[PDB]
Amino acid sequence: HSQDLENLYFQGSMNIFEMLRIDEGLRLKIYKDTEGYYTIGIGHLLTKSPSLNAAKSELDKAIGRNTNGVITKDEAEKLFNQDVDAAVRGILRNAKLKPVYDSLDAVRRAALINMVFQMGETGVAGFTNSLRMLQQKRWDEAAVNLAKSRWYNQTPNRTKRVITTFRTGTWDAYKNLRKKLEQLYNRYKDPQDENKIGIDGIQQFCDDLALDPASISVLIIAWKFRAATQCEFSKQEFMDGMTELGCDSIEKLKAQIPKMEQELKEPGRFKDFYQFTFNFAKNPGQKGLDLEMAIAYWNLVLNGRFKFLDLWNKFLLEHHKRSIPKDTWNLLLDFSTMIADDMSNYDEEGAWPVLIDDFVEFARPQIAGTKS
Ligand SMILES: CCN1C(=O)[C@@H](NC(=O)c2cccc(C(F)(F)F)c2)[C@@H](c2ccc(F)cc2)c2c(CN)nn(-c3ccccc3)c21
Repeated sequence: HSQDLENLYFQGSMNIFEMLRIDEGLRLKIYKDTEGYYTIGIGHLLTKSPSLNAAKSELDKAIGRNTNGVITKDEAEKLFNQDVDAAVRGILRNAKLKPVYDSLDAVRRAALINMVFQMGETGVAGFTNSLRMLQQKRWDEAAVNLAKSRWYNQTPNRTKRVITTFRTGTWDAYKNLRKKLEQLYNRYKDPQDENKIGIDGIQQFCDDLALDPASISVLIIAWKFRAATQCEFSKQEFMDGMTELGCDSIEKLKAQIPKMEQELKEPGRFKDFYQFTFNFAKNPGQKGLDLEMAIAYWNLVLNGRFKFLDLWNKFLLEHHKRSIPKDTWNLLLDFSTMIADDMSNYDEEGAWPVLIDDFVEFARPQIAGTKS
């Protein structure tokens, strides 16, 4: 087959795919990008359609099988290599980029392609002076001039690595990044399971970040790392998270925490965070969330946001053991958003969970007492 990766085995193991895996990140399941569009792999836009089935249909045509929205790393590289070919065709019909591209060695060509993926042909073509320095093999001067640009300020860690690639003509920046992340992961990994960071590693991680291990900030970090379950932190989660956050050090991650917290000021983002917490807290072997665990996480994430949280606690602590389903968890936030200060606007026909119907009835003695 034309796209077989065996046809690339004559190349080095380091390549443009592995470069953008480090600089942009790799997703093996369909997700929505910043614009809300279905994407997979390394930034491969599937469709602008709002239908996930439409996105899966396009993915099946491109991959050649019924993937149901999930692909392998090798499949993502085949998809990416097609995108690279198209990007190179565009570079070669661009009067401003073809001369420099033709002049560059293979490693520096990858660096230019990297730039084109990030900012497009028109963006890269604007670097007139730096492109001329590259075409004249004035590597150090090109590196200095590129560092003065807004590009550098937008994505400093990625831009530093691309500049180093232009400066040296080697993969050193990417070898060094990989080793930095591996050595940082090794500080936290479970000595009995190399594939995850265990309870002790998470504690050390929190200590290195100067965080109280019971603070909401830890859960916010888990959310940004898309962690699947509490008390575990997989190697893929750690690497994907550090990549997406643009951090190759604890110091850089520490500086990112306030930006994660600020993202929650948007109700849409807090909703995403709140709903994430359910799947994160639930035992993977269970379908629902144990009531005691639900209470613990509700108190963490809703304190100061849900005006009836204290009454909710009293209500639940008198109830029998139950498993909280995802729909009940999600609708509690909707209830908190709409409910009047005295619950006078509750709509009993609104198809709320029975748990919330019962709660409104239970809060009646308290509500009347405060009014008297
Ligand atoms: C802070 C709340 N919280 C978590 O966030 C849990 N995070 C995680 O497991 C977790 C998983 C993957 C990656 C990451 C990260 F590193 F990327 F962030 C974190 C968990 C915890 C365990 C160890 C800690 F060192 C601190 C916190 C935990 C436990 C374990 N019993 N209870 N608990 C809790 C729940 C409600 C109220 C009070 C405490 C929590």
